Amino acid sequence: SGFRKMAFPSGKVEGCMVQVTCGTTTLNGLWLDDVVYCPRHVICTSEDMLNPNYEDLLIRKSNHNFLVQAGNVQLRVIGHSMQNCVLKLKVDTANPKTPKYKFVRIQPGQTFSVLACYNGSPSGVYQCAMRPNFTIKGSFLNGSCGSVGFNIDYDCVSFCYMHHMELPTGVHAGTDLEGNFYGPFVDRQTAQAAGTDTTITVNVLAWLYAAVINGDRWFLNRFTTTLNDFNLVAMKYNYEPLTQDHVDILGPLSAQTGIAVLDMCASLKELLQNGMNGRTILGSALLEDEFTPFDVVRQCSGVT
Amino acid sequence: SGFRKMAFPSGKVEGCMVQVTCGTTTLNGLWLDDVVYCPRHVICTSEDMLNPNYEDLLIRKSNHNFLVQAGNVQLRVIGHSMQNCVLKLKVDTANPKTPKYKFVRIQPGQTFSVLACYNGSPSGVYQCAMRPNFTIKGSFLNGSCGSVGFNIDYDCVSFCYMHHMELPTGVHAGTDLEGNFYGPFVDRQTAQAAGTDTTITVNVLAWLYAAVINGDRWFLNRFTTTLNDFNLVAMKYNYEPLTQDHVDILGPLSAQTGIAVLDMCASLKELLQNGMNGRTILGSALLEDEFTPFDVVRQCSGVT
Ligand SMILES: *CC(=O)N1CCO[C@@H](c2ccc(F)cc2)C1
Ligand SMILES: *CC(=O)N1CCO[C@@H](c2ccc(F)cc2)C1
Repeated sequence: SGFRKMAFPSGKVEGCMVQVTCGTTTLNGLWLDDVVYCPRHVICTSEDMLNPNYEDLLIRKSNHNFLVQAGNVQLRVIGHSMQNCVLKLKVDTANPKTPKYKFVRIQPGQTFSVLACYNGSPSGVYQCAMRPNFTIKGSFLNGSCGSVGFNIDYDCVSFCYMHHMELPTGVHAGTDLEGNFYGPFVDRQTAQAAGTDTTITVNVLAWLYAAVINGDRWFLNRFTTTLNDFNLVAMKYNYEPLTQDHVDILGPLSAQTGIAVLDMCASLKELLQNGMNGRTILGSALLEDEFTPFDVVRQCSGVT
Repeated sequence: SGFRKMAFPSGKVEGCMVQVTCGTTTLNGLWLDDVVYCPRHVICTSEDMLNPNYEDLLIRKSNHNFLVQAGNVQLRVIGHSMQNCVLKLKVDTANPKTPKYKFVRIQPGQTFSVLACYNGSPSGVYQCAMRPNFTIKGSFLNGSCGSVGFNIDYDCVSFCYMHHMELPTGVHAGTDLEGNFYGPFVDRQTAQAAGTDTTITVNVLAWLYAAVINGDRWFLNRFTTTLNDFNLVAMKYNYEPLTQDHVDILGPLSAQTGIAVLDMCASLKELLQNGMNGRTILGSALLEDEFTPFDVVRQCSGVT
């Protein structure tokens, strides 16, 4: 028992982290097979960052301008291309610790682990969600760019995120591993504002299930509701709308607890309308939305 | 910027996790050099757990009754001893992935990362504190016993915890890696109650510093206080007393923010007396106490 904000074990991703240096700029890359993936702004002076033309800036760069270091050994770059906002550096050595992997583009509400790195060395691991405004609320200092987000399915690392940017509000933006930004963000030192940071309703419901499963039951009410009635209250509280797809996904938690999804919805509705009254659920004073239904099931069943 | 509950990268500890089976009981062990460390109750039937005499139960066990599996390869046990509540199984093979390590017994308030494992396989990593009642609030199902807590100083894993027990309240108890329980707990299926779970005051202060550093400043008040005046309010709120040793340790955060420690104490005092009024600090509605001053400095400076 107990329920913790839990990241994947990071070992498989630690074995992929390299330092990439172009001129004076150093950040992290992800070495998978004979390719190193890094943010393309590695080629930029922070003067360049104000209005970079990456294609033009790239003409000035050769294979040998990209310095790739894995531990304290340099990799030979024999190839470089730009894919969207990432650089793929072909190296002459396949990463011997390459895990089985996929590149996946996740949806808002999806959670993943970040291995925060500096000079290609891991400093820490935490669990995140893609916000409904396609930002993440990370922990990232200068040099953290190239750090990646991932899920693990048994032995397969699904890489879903690469860190690129801190917005003026101190929330984070980045790309999938094909270099396409989540949201409308661009790799340019220009004021860019996030949209409404809504609560991930399906993730709150999952976590209310995790709470019941772990003995925290004080908030279970005697009410039910409908998706439409629930959604009127959701909209009012900047909660994301709940779909039959969200209800479907919560079914297994519904089964294990004997609490119908719409009953748990009615409990959430009262928690929105009444607040916590100084109480806590799983040692939180606010409703947590960075556990997916899959996360709750995984942690509640001990998947490895 | 941003501030996350952050675990150490787990890779160095993943490379140490084995499955230990004695009779029908399977849990996790920690393989360091040619020794596997596991909870001694691995020898117990849950019938044995009601009033075990471990010395007597151990007489009945030989080297070959302890089945140690690392990945899908069996290690040969050539030796076994009991040290307090752990078994040390001598194996004929040094763990080739043994990191540099220390065994350390941590103080209440000290944080560490848990790699939660099942059948010697890692399922997840989270950050904990030793509570002032020498419990931890973990996430641990059946088979999680032998999972370890650790800190990393650059390349040196300090192992501080091994999971042994869930108390009837669903909080956790375990040993240092010399097999001595944190607190008054024993490895027996007998009702054992935790003492008062106090807030780790020095850790709250650290986290208020982390908040200011990351732009959350609304709670900074115009007051200061004294350790004695602060401690009268602390005692009243089941906060641990604050010592000049806690103040000393906060000095670097004091320096970086220009907020005297006793001024931050007075801000905390008002937050206790006034509550949050529905506001949040670093996306929490309650005062976080599982970041040490060292943790805040580490994450705020990007140590690897
Ligand atoms: C994340 C990171 O390491 N850095 C340092 C180099 O680039 C910085 C940057 C990114 C985007 C941008 F628009 C300006 C600066 C962030
Ligand atoms: C933690 C774990 O895996 N287990 C399974 C086997 O032993 C269980 C146990 C420990 C202590 C106790 F007093 C009773 C049962 C916990």
